[PDB]
Amino acid sequence: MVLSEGEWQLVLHVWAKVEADVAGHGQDILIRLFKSHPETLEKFDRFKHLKTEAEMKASEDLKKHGVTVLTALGAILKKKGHHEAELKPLAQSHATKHKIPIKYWEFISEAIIHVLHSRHPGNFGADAQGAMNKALELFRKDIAAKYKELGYQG
Ligand code: HEM
Repeated sequence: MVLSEGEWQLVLHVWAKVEADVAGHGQDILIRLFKSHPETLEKFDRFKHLKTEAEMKASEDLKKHGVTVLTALGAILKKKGHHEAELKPLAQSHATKHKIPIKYWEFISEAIIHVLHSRHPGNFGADAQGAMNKALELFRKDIAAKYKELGYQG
């Protein structure tokens, strides 16, 4: 797939607001993911023990990881489709070190959109949301193709 420049512009406009508070958004997103789909929490040996939202909010380690997650994602979105090199080490660790099924990538995609919609309704209308969804689909399908090449696909 190919996004048009207009769709990229809606994606990076919203993303510019996210970057005003990278730590805050990464924590909201990860927490939303773990509440909505608790099974994903089990893949993180580091966070496995957190039992409540309050424990998650309080974890400095979790907020650090969220900053790490959104920074890697930001650098990919800013490539506007040209993200081959950024993608490979990411797919390799998640496929063969962390053992992450493809399905969980959709789950975090869902969380991202929920959070942007709650925090940026003015900059996250129907059109901007369709653009963000297209960008994350594009991303997921490229991750899925790399999984396959790496011998995982699952
Ligand atoms: C937008 C999607 C995501 C991005 C950009 C992302 C990025 C990263 C980065 C940059 C790291 C650290 C270096 C590495 O191991 O490659 C990491 C580690 C990790 N990721 Fe992801 N991640 C994403 C989605 C996921 C998903 C869907 C899961 C699990 C449901 C996941 C599980 C993990 C685990 C288990 C670690 C290691 C945590 C630790 O340090 O103990 N990631 N992620």
